[PDB]
Amino acid sequence: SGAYWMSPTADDIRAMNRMQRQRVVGFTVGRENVGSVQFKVPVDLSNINLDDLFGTIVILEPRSATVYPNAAKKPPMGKGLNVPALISLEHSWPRGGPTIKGRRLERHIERLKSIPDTTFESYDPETGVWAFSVEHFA
Repeated sequence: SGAYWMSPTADDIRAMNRMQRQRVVGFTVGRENVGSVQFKVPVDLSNINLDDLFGTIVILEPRSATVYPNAAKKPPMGKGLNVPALISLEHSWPRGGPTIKGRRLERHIERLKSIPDTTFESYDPETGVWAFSVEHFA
């Protein structure tokens, strides 16, 4: 477990004017002890309920980032939060855990690169964080 957060904060976004809230740049939803989703393009938050986002629209649990869990209420690609994003997930160690090193650790990284429907960004062997991009959440 861990606290969810967003950046810009919900209060920052509420203080934006009408043109600004339709194109929020750098929008990031994170959760302590899990990781983060950084949206890569400006997002229109004018019709999203910022008080019912965490755990409802964006769900972060260890090794699991989900955006729009209800298939009947998921906008098309390019609308809302269904847009390109950079996802960074803690706890992405080799199957044998944080102590795996050497040749197996090299192959682990190569297998992370091949995970379908992701574009590998990085793997940090010290922290166990795997980062990758997605084009959308469809």
